[PDB]
Amino acid sequence: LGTENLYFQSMQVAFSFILDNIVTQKMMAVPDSWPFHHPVNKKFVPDYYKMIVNPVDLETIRKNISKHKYQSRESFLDDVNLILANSVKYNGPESQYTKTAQEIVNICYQTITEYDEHLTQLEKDICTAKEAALEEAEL
Ligand SMILES: CCOC(=O)Nc1cc(-c2ccc(C)c(NS(C)(=O)=O)c2)nn2c(C)nnc12
Repeated sequence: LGTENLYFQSMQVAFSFILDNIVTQKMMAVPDSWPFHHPVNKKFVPDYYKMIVNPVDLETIRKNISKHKYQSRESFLDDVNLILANSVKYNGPESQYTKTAQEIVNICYQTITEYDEHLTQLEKDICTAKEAALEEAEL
């Protein structure tokens, strides 16, 4: 009956959905983030792709997510971290581009963090319950 696939596919779907929501609801809502919503346009930044080796932006990350490219937390956080890392490399730490990439990276970390609080707590509750029941038939 392919339970095992269905369970994994199902986990994929919920994950992508979560990632898609952090991107559009979080990272794209940072004020002054417009420039991070799309790939850096050569016509307005002709040096960009001479200095930047692995470029990324929030729209390309949405596309990846829509195609289930990110199968772990770390794979996703690798592309997110490039947002800040490419801004420091191209602009340095003093720039508004760097201040804004920082806000964007920040809220993705805060959001994934608070999520995991919630999971690891639900999980501990599940284990209490499981202990409790086993403790009751013994009595
Ligand atoms: C100060 C000297 O440094 C830089 O030029 N910095 C950067 C400049 C721009 C940038 C400019 C102009 C426009 C119109 C856009 N929008 S688009 C259509 O290219 O997506 C983006 N992005 N950017 C990003 C990301 N990271 N750094 C920069």
